Amino acid sequence: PMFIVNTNVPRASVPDGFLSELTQQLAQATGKPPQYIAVHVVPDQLMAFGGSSEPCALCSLHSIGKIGGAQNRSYSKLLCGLLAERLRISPDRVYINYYDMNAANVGWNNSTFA
Amino acid sequence: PMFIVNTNVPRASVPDGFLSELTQQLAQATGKPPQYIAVHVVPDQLMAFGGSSEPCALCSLHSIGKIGGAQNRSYSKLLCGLLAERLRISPDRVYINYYDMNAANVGWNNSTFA
Amino acid sequence: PMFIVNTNVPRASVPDGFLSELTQQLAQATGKPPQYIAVHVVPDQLMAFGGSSEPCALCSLHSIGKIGGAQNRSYSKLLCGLLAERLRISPDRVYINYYDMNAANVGWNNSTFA
Ligand SMILES: Oc1ccc(-n2cc(-c3ccc4ccccc4n3)nn2)cc1
Repeated sequence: PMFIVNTNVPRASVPDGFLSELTQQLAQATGKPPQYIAVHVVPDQLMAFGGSSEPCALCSLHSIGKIGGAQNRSYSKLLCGLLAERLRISPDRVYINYYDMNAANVGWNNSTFA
Repeated sequence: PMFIVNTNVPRASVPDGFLSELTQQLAQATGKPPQYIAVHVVPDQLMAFGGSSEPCALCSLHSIGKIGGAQNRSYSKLLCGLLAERLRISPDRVYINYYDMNAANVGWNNSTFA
Repeated sequence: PMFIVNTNVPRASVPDGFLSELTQQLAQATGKPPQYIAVHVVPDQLMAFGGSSEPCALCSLHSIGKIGGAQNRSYSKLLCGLLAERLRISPDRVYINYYDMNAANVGWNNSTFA
């Protein structure tokens, strides 16, 4: 799986240990082993949410399965949670895009997962 | 909705109020309220369009509904217009990807839209 | 077509010509004239793959058609090769998402491809 965060929060306010935490928490929630999880944090970004430049987050989670209504509800509770706890962003200023990828449309190790 | 502009144009060339104007303009066009539109500009990027590194842009608009043939056509006139006027980028060096999101696949405020 | 790669490899590890080379190789592979190919490389990124900060990369390829099982396998082999040969990234630390875009959902030059 693949989680990307884009946030107007400056790099300094991102803790050490944050990528490891995202990695272990997403592994636990998706059931995918940590070895297959990728995280990408993008601080210091030039973004607004609803006209205002208070702290915010634009994110995405791509996964081959383990995507759907109840799972996405759960994932968003877990992620908004970490973004609030660790980056002090308020959940109503977070948007997450969820992608259920087909194995044929994901490339890895010179080939695809199909 | 979620709007991102990646561009090779440098930061100093992005006018102040560009985010505001995008927020306000995407609101009118989509019919979505300004307060839920989130915008994101990424300037000073290493990119090429057509082999060339003359000014160019790659955008994306994610949205639950309001994504369709005529709407997208309307949005592209609107967003190219703005990119040309304010960033001095030629429209024929702009790609916009439109994504119509299912509500269950968009997280916000500890849950999803579904 | 549109190729984006984000990597925690430094700006200086990216050799000159890389964008041009991607543009050309993607023109051949996609069967599209380079006039329509856009590439975008994002070095220095804060990211992790399998919870490790060794070199890695997260890419995507967006195209109106030209996306499918046998083709994606061929893209991956081509693109993982360029990312190994030019950025010293191990192919088992590259993920590439492929997206088959509908003409109507891609904007360019004040309009859509529809
Ligand atoms: O990445 C995404 C995808 C979709 C959206 N999205 C938000 C909304 C939304 C939010 C609030 C609204 C309030 C009134 C009417 C429509 C509204 N639509 N629609 N699409 C946001 C981020």
